[PDB]
Parts: sequence; structure tokens; C-alpha cells
Amino acid sequence: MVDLKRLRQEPEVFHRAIREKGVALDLEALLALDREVQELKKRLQEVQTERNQVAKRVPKAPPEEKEALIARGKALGEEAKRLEEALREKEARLEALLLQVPLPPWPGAPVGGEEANREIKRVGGPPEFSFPPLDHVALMEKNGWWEPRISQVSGSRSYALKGDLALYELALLRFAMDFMARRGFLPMTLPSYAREKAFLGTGHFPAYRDQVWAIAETDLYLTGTAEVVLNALHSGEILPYEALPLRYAGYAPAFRSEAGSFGKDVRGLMRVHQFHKVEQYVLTEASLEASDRAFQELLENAEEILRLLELPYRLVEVATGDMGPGKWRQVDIEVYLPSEGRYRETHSCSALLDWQARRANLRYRDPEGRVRYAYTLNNTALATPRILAMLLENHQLQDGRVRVPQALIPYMGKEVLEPCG
Amino acid sequence: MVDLKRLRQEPEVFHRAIREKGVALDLEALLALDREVQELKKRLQEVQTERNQVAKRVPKAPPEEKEALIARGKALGEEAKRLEEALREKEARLEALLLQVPLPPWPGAPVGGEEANREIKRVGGPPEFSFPPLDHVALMEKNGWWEPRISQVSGSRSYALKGDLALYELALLRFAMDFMARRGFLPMTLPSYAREKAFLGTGHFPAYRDQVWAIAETDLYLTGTAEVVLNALHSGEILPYEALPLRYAGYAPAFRSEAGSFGKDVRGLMRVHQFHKVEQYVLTEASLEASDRAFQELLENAEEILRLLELPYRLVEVATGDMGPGKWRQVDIEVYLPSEGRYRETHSCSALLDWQARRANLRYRDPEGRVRYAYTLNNTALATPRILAMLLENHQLQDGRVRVPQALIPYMGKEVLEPCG
Ligand SMILES: Nc1ncnc2c1ncn2[C@@H]1O[C@H](COS(=O)(=O)NC(=O)[C@@H](N)CO)[C@@H](O)[C@H]1O
Ligand SMILES: Nc1ncnc2c1ncn2[C@@H]1O[C@H](COS(=O)(=O)NC(=O)[C@@H](N)CO)[C@@H](O)[C@H]1O
Repeated sequence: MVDLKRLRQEPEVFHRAIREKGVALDLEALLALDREVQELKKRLQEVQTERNQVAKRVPKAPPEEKEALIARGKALGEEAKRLEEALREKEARLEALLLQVPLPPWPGAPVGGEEANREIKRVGGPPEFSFPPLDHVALMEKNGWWEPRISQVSGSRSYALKGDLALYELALLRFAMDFMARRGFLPMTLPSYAREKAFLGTGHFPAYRDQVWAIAETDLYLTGTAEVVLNALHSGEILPYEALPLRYAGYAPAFRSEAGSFGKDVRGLMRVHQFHKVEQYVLTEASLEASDRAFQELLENAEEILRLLELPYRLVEVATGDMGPGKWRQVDIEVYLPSEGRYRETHSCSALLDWQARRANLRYRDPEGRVRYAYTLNNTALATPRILAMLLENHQLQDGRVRVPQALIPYMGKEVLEPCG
Repeated sequence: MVDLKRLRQEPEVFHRAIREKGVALDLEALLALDREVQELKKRLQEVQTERNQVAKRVPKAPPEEKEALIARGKALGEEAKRLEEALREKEARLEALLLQVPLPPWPGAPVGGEEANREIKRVGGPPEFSFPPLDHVALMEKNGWWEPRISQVSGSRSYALKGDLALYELALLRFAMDFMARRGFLPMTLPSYAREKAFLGTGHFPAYRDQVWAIAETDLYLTGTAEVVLNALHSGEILPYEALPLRYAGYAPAFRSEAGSFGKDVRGLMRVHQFHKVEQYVLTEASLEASDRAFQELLENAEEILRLLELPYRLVEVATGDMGPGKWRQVDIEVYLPSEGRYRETHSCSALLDWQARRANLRYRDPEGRVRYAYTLNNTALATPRILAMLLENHQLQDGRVRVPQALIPYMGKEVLEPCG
């Protein structure tokens, strides 16, 4: 959500956002429809005043003249029903269109689709294997670490892990959550469903509605990221200045319908329907200097998890057509997957300024007693099972066993993942 | 699913069992529909036999006799068509009826509903406090360990834990997976959605269908327990005798509609729509002595976990009208909750002999090379957040802080949970 007053005063800035982000919206028709609504509310306020005027006259009206006044009263009341009616269906179409207006991207964002994305930094490299390396699925097959029968129970894009890799999945999630807690974020374990309002608040609805699974015969929806719950905890509340920045590390199960991903990562642990994710969410004051200081620590937090995980990664500056309607800036962290000879993303770091605060109604009292929309940001801390694909392949040993990074040894009790047999 | 040969060789026991378990089944009509389907099958075989000969003989039949056989074959033709439509309708009504036939309760189960459940024994004493104990919602409110705002995001029967209590939830789930993997059970991390076929296999469908949330626009349902996935894994395989008993400890988010008396003791951590559960599942050979050894193992395991968690508990033998249509036996383990002055359910141990093996089609090759339906059992290992309600009330200290049991201090990193603020 955008300030309708800057939309009215500077629609060109918003037309470049629509153009460069590829949003299918006609701003001129939005602004025309907005004028029409404001016209109908003037003429409806006028008929509402006129109606009350005639009504006031009726207590003082003698019979030959109060007969006239009810004739006038009923016609005024009838034009008021048409204006109320036409207004209600035009304001509703305006609401819908405003929910599609994108935030302008930052001035250094690459312009174009995914192909304009630009590697910013690379830390670490592909391992040099003395032996022929297996991919994560053959390493799972070989050591008995996943259960392919899950596919007949739950359908495709499903996984079930076994033995030491079942335990490593849980060890990694507790590790992420403990790392976030010693970095000052408040740990929260959360549900994975929410009402519509929370989806609207983050911007997952309307644009990404097809990516969300509804729970049938309820008004609940399964969340694709704990960002949907963490951002709605404070709707309609005015936070005190001194509470800022709010920094939440929330864990929840995540469900994605993966509509449109035809034949895309149908293979192992990369693109499943349900996974676990620890999320980093920051709500801060409305200054770019506080958004940028929070974006930088969100990124360093995820670079640090990856360095402790001993994984090779690169950061990528995300282009305007690929960051999504509400983003000011987005940087993805990608880890090297050997079996694909390429980097695959594990983390997306976004700064959304006040586009979600205006939708979800997040506000605070600033140092001068003024009330403002806060700025929000979020980044992945660690999502399983997809990092297990990069950890297996980069840490495989010649015998097909896998070593666990030094930081995860306290969490596993062992230095090597063992075949389940 | 019961054995139809035993159903009609022993109707008196299934009639007793339909009465003692409060099942709404007219056994007399089921048994009649069964005689009908079986007589239609024999008859359509006798007309198919005779139909075949009439058809073969009419090319060789002399005039007067060619006409008698044509007429008889025509008569057998119409009859066969009528026997086929009746068999198809009758068989479908009979499969829907067989799915509701209950297993006989074991002879020592109290007869009656919930009221007749008997305490077998209680281990451990109720805590003695040097102060007036707070209840677990007060301890959470005082220490800042949960987030009440989650009700606006997600609705009622939601919980969001914060700070040390969020981390204690993850620690309890990891400790129960490690305890189970140390007791010889295979660790698995599982999905929470499955196809219809898996719910019919456990018995959750048709009888408990209202207790299950469905994912709209899909053929999938959220599982109320990992038992639905773990029981459906080996459908259609014939397990080698030597793989037995299969011991699986599976972890998955569990989702429950709870559309069974909303308003039943709900506020706090006791009945929520989404929780986490580690499950003990055993598939063993079709011997009562194998079921009974597995049942005692499953119970000793949850007892040992509650001993490690330093919690007072009692065992309850469940009555025939409270155990559900598929159980042979059911023993609840209940932990003392000081603020209610009573024990509340934490673990539910079931033996279902082959009632689930026949619906899910679970078979093994017995040591004489005969293929048999196996027997299945299951018991909770640890479910959260309900165990946190008893742990906070029982382990509270004078200042409103909660200590950590000696066995969980390694999982927690500290001997006492601290306020978040
Ligand atoms: N279907 C999927 N299967 C497995 N992991 C996935 C899937 N979709 C997303 N993820 C993981 O979750 C991470 C974040 O997802 S995201 O859409 O890109 N970003 C968000 O949801 C933001 N809240 C940042 O966390 C991805 O980097 C990836 O690691
Ligand atoms: N809605 C709920 N909220 C919280 N915990 C629940 C809920 N429903 C069930 N439980 C927990 O899960 C445990 C087992 O649930 S059960 O229906 O009795 N039995 C099963 O599911 C069996 N599969 C054994 O686990 C309960 O003992 C309780 O600890």
C-alpha cells in the first residue's frame, strides 16, 4: 500500500514503479476511478444534506405543503440510494486497484527480470572432489536417509527424512533459532495458518494468492512464510518509539502450493509443499538510515549462519521485475549446488519501507510525539529441507557419508552422518 | 475393517462389540446385505455357466430345439443383466457398511463410556509448594512467554510462544526424537498432509472426518497425527518376516479442527488447532503375544519420558465406549495439572490388532511363507504445547520462573527458564 496523496501528487514516480516492476496496472484508470469516487461522495453528501433540510422542514409544515415535502423527501431519498449504491461499487473497485500499486524500487536496482540480477559478492568456493561426487538424491538413496514411499501417501513435492538426516533437519532449525537468539532477535514458535487480513498485510494477497493453500470451510489459509504471522502481530497498535526496532526470529512450518512450478525442481529437497523455516523480521522507524542498517544486519546474520554451516555462497542484487510489488530492495543469498554446477537461492532479504505497514496498519510514536507508519524488513534465517541439498553435496565424503560442520557437532552429537541401516 | 469370514462365523461378538463401543451399526442388515451379495455372485456364476453353453450349442441345435435354447439364452441374458446391476448397487452399500464395523474390545476393558475408565496406577506425588502456585497461563503472562496477539492473526485456539518457552518447545521435541532413537525406533520427519486413502487406512475416515481439516482445491487433508502417514507408508508391500517389528518414531506438525465441543477446556496450551507431536508407531506380526509385547514397550517409553521430565502421572485403562471403533486396547497416560486439581491426558497408547492393517493393506510374509495382515500399535512419544502446561505448573519456583528437569538441561543450556523482560 502506497500513500494515495503521493499517488495523486506524483503519479509519474508510481508509473515508473509499475513499468519497471512489470505490474499489470493502469494508473490513469486508477486516478480517474478515484476522481469519480470523490465526485460521487460530494453529490451524495449534497443529497444527504438536502434530504436532512427537507426533513427539518416537515415538523414545521402545514398540510398542503407537507404533502409536497414528502414528495420531495422521497425523490431525494431515491437519488441518495442510487449515489450510495454506485459509490459502494466504485470504492470497492478502487480498493482492489490500490492494493496492486507497487513501491518504487531503490535507484540502484537492476532493471529487467531475473536476467538483470547481479552478483554482488562471492565467499567461498565449490569444493575440489578427489572422487566422483554424488548428488543429494543419490546420497539419500545410498544411505537410506529419505523415504520415497511418502510420494504415494502425500503426493509429489513431498519428502520424509529418516535416521540421522531426520535428526540433522531438527538440529539445523534449533541451531538457527539459537544463533538468532544470541544476535538479539526474540525467538518465537508460531502457527502456520492465518486469516486473510494477515496476507493482505504483507502483500501475499492479492498478487501471490495462487501460491497459498486455503484450509477448506474456514476463513484460514496456510502461510507460506512466518513473515505473514510476524507482520500481523501488531496491526492497529501504535508502538512506542523506544520499542524500535522490533526484531523477531520466528519459526513455523511453511506450506506453498507451488502453482506454476511445472517441472521445476521436481527432484529432491529443493521445492517442496511443506518445509520448516526460521524467519528474521524487523519493524523499525520510518527513516532510510534505519531500514539500511537493519537490511545490512539481516544479511550479515544469514552470511554468518552460512559461514558456520561452512557453505559457499554469493549475494545477488535482485532486479526490479523480480523483487515483487512491495520491495524497495532485495538481495538473495545463493549457495553452490555441485550437481547442478550453479548457485541456488537459500535466503531472500527484503526492505519494504512502509508498503506493508500501510496495508497491515503498523504504526509507532516517533521521538516528537508524531504517529507514523513503521518500515518493515525480513530475511530468511534458515529453511530446511533445501539447505540439506547443499550441505549433503558440499560435505560428502568418499564413502558417501556426509560430515557435519564444526558448529553443528554440539547439536548432532557426531561429526559424520551415518547410513540408516 | 474386520475379517468378513469371522464376521459371519461369529456375529454375536461383533454384535456385543457394536453395543459396548456405542457404534451406530445395524449388524443384522449388514449381514443380510452380505448374504444378498454372496447369493447374487453364486447365481450370476450359474447363469454365466449356463449362458455360455446355450450360446455355444445353438449353432448345432435342430429347428424345434434351436428355438427353445434361443429363448432360454435370451432369458438368461436378461437375468444376467439384472443380477449385474443388483450386485453393483448392493456391493457398494456393503463396502460402506464394512468400514464401520468395530473391532472387539479386549476382555479386560471396562464397559461403558469415559465414565467407566479405570486408573491402573499413579506414579509420583503432586508438587508441594511453599507459596500459592500460579497456573500456566499466569506464568506465561507474567514472564512474557507467549504472545496473546496471535488470536487476532489466526483466530481462537492458536498459541505463539516467545523467548525461553519457544526454545523449550523445540528442545522437548528434539529430546523425545533422541530418546526414541536411543530406544531402537527409527527417527523420521514427516509431512502433515496426506491423501484420503491414508485416513481410511487408520480409521480416521469415515468416523472422525469432521476432526480433519481439508486443503481446499486439492485432494489432500492435514493430518491430526503422524500415525496417518506412518501407517500408510507400507500400503501394498509384503514385508519380509525379518523386518518385523517395524519401530518408527515420526515427528510432524498436527492440525486438528477441534470441532468437537469448542468451549471444552481451552484457553492456554491444552487444545489448539496446530501442535507438534513425536509418534511411536509399531507394525508387528499377527500374534496377540507380539501386540502385547509392543504395547508394553510403547507404554514404558512414554513412562520413561515422563520420569525424565520429572512429572507425576497415572495410567488409565480406557472403556469400550471411549476407545474408538478400531481399538483392541487403549491406555491413556495422564499428568497432574496442579491448577485444575486433576490429571489431564498427555499420551494415548492403542493396539489395533489388524483392523488398520486390513484397511491400509499391510501384510507380511510369515515364517511359513504365508502372507498375513500385520498388527499395528501406536503411542504418543511427546506432544507440545500441552506438555508445557503441566511442566510450567509443576516446576514453577517462588519468583514465577520454571526450572528445567535434569534430563533437559543439555537441551536447554540452562537450569531455569527466565522472563523475557
Ligand atoms: N517450496 C520450497 N521448498 C523448500 N524451501 C523453499 C521453498 N520456497 C521457499 N523456500 C525457502 O525459503 C526461503 C525464503 O522464501 S522466500 O519466498 O524466497 N522469502 C520469504 O518467504 C521471505 N519471508 C524471506 O524469508 C527460500 O530462500 C528457500 O530457502
Ligand atoms: N488439539 C490438541 N492440542 C494440543 N495437544 C493435543 C491436541 N489433540 C491432541 N493432543 C495431544 O496429542 C496426544 C495424542 O493424541 S491422540 O488423539 O490421543 N492419539 C493419537 O494421535 C495417537 N496417534 C497417539 O499419539 C494427546 O495425548 C495430547 O497430548
